[PDB]
Amino acid sequence: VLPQALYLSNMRKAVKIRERTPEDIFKPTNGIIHHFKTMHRYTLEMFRTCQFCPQFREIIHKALIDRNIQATLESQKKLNWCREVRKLVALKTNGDGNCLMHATSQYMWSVQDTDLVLRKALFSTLKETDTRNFKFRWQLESLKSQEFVEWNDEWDNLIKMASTDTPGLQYNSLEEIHIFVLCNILRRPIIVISDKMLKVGGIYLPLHWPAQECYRYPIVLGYDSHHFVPLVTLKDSGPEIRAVPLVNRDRGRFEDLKVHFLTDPENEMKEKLLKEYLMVIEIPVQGWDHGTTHLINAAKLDEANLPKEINLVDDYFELVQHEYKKWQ
Amino acid sequence: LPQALYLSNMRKAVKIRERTPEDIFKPTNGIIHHFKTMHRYTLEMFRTCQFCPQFREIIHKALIDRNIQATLESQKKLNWCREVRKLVALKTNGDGNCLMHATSQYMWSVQDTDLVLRKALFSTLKETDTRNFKFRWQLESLKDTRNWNDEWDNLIKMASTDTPLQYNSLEEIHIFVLCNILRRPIIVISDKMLRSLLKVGGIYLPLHWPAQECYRYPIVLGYDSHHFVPLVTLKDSGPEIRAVPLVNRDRGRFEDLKVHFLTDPENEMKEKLLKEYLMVIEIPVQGWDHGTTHLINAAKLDEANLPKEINLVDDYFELVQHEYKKW
Ligand SMILES: [Cl-]
Ligand SMILES: [Cl-]
Ligand SMILES: [Cl-]
Repeated sequence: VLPQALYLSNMRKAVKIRERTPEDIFKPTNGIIHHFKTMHRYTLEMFRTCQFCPQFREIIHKALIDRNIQATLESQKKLNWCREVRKLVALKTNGDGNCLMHATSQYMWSVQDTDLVLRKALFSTLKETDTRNFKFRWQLESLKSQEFVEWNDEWDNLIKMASTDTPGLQYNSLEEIHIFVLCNILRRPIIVISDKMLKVGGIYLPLHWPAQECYRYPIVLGYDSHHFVPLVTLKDSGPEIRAVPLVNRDRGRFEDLKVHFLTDPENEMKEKLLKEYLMVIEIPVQGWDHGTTHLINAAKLDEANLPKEINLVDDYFELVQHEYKKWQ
Repeated sequence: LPQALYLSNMRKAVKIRERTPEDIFKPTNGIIHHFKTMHRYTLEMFRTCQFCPQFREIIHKALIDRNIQATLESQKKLNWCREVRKLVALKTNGDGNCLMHATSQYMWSVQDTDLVLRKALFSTLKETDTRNFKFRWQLESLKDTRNWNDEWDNLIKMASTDTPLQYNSLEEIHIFVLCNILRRPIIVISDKMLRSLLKVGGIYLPLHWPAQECYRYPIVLGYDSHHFVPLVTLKDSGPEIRAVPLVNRDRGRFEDLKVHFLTDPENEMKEKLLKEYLMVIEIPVQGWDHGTTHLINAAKLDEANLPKEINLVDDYFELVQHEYKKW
């Protein structure tokens, strides 16, 4: 009786949201990258389910939450490992090959990229524009691997992969460089939480923009088994800190998340860049010695600001509230 | 495109439903409870001739009960008048509450899935004096040994939300009480054997109110294979007019739709009574006994008035447009 999926909650409002997104894209004449004027500043949060009763939560969780990927990322200690910060939850995402965009769109707007607006914007940048600095940063990162098994064509195909052409799934899968291009279209950092953190895990900064022109709260995604999902903040979950840690525990120490595609001079000042493009806070967490506390960096996460008029989750919630009363 | 109408805006459906029980007025002097404002709303369906057949097909599988539409048209019971706007049958859940689902959709574009209408029928039957309803029903029953009290008790029991199909099926007297709860006539177009070779079909008037206190456009339902659906008017330009005939063809003559549960004096002045509660017009039709045309009575049907704010069909339409432009 609930909606089997989120979008089913108000199919009309979804269409409207989607229809607003192309119009918010500004397309510079002079080669500066096309970018969103306003909508990149939106953030969705998930509503609390604990005040409901078990058979009801199940309905909701089955309907909304990717429980397989949540359990995977949690058991490998990459997701929600830190007791001090608010819980993040994975939302179901279509796994058609366009899931990088479906998850990113959902994180901001509560809809997936089914009209291909984000997908087309990515391809657009990598074909209609020249992309010299992108290719360079990609070469630099590729050559960091201590070994090369014996690449003239590799860049051209990466551009082809971003196309909406059919490959296997409906769309070609995307890779790290596409995430970095995407964060520059959004003027917003993307942080990807995964097991290897094919190395998609880590931090993507909109370096083709001065931080002054960017939104300083990240989009947070989860990645496992070739699949992206958004990892959204669970609402009213104080007193825990609204932030995502910029390190993980690894073999008894804290290890920094990878920052992708930096030049040598940028890499030398990685901490300074992180502090410009995110809101970095230094928080205490328990040590391996129960008698020690450690300070680590974390980045503030945004508060829910997606208005009702364009929020499928609020409508989902009222559906839930109307239904719960019938169950009580 | 969504597979059913309500999947088009689940949030709005709930809003609509949440308004209904608050619109009911419960009197303390014994007068039946009834709707204050929402009984006046009427839904119209949008046209799909502006689309290509493959698309038409998807809209029609989603919205239209084509089985019942085809059955009633093939008997010349539905859409047989050349002068008049087409009516279309919408899909309705067949769970034993379909009388209420179809009535609710006709006015409000949502089904009775909170049981508001069903509960209001059972409430009137169980918790007020129903002496007049019973008397009228006895007269219709008589027009083997009968036990009136046992049978009346059973009809009240059928109205409940008790599982017996998820719910008990309802019959004529329930439609009669319902139209008095809505203060609005209900006209049922039903499947019926050819006279040459049923009883639910006909006109139910809110005779427990003066006509001046009732809405004077009817609710129109179809009935076949024990199932009710709303028959809503199709939006259109001119020149054809919005109406529903009040008689059926019967070979070379016409047969008046049954007017249910009348007392004998009322039945004597039936045409007068129909003109009080409905807007009765005369429409010329081609004759089947000799004679180019004959005038038959028909009732005017309402224009669409269900504001967008509470219209799932508008939202459905806007989805059709978006999804269409893409192809
Ligand atoms: Cl911790
Ligand atoms: Cl450890
Ligand atoms: Cl320690």
